[PDB]
Amino acid sequence: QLTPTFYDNSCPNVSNIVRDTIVNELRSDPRIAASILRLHFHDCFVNGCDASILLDNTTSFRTEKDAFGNANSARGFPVIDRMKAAVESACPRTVSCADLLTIAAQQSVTLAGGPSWRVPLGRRDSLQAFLDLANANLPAPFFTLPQLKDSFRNVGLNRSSDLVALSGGHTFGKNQCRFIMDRLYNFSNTGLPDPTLNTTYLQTLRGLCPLNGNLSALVDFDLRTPTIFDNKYYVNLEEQKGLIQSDQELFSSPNATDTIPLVRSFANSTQTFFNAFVEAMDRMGNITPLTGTQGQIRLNCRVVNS
Ligand code: HEM
Ligand SMILES: [Ca+2]
Ligand SMILES: [Ca+2]
Repeated sequence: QLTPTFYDNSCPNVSNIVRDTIVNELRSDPRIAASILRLHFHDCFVNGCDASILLDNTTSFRTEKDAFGNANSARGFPVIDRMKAAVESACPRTVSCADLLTIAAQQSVTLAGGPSWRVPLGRRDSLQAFLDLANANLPAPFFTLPQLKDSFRNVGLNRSSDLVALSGGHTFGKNQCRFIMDRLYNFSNTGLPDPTLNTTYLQTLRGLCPLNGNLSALVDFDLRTPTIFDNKYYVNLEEQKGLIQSDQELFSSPNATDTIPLVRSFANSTQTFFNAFVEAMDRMGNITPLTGTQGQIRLNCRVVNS
């Protein structure tokens, strides 16, 4: 089983080295904390948190980086390489890329103002990447609530609290216009905007994402505090200001009888949200890990050891 003290003897300063790397990177790229948290999410939803997403192409298997949910979207890979190199220097062949990414995600959340906790450790690295599985398992912004629930259950997260709390990752970070164009101009083939999108906010978003405009333009997930990890994400939902369809459905879907009270509870109390986020994060980080002698301790996160 995974344990928070896994490296307390072999690499006691691993978390500190990871933190320093992110602090430095944040000065030039304020979006990196959000990007790293997402990388961990995308790692865990595909064969578990085994650093499979970090592998590059080989002639025998395709990289998950070319999945619909990763291509021209996932980012921060060089930053992970940097901290890995620093950790390898401090503690040679000790910390797996899977664990490194998990610590990086937690430290990113904390640095952005979120809760602080010690993540379970002991994960090992995959011997292959899973592109098809990534295309099948990563949820999409246009998913209905039942589809979102299905996606989480598919990887082992049965609880609606898992879904509502982890969706809180959208309390910061960016989103491309491409993913909300339907909500703004032609939702579900009606030629009309998504009725669950606040009309005042609709105008603002249309100005940022005009029809026939730059689909790659970026917009903030949280209009209240764009880069701070807090519970404002849920306050937005209560006012019909969730950015993407999958955000707003947590509060407005006909199937939201179970998620609405969770959204409200997290919007009403930072402590309630933070506690639920840590609980859900650790549950996601516990998805089908390779442990013991399974897999390996990858030296270069981009390639399997040889
Ligand atoms: C519930 C289903 C989810 C859907 C459909 C979804 C969808 C998306 C989409 C469409 C983007 C924008 C990508 C781009 O513009 O390139 C994104 C970004 C992001 N997501 Fe989610 N997401 C989900 C769950 C999560 C979870 C569980 C986390 C983490 C706990 C997460 C963290 C993030 C972060 C932090 C960003 C910003 C990344 C950056 O700015 O680099 N997402 N997500
Ligand atoms: Ca994985
Ligand atoms: Ca925020």
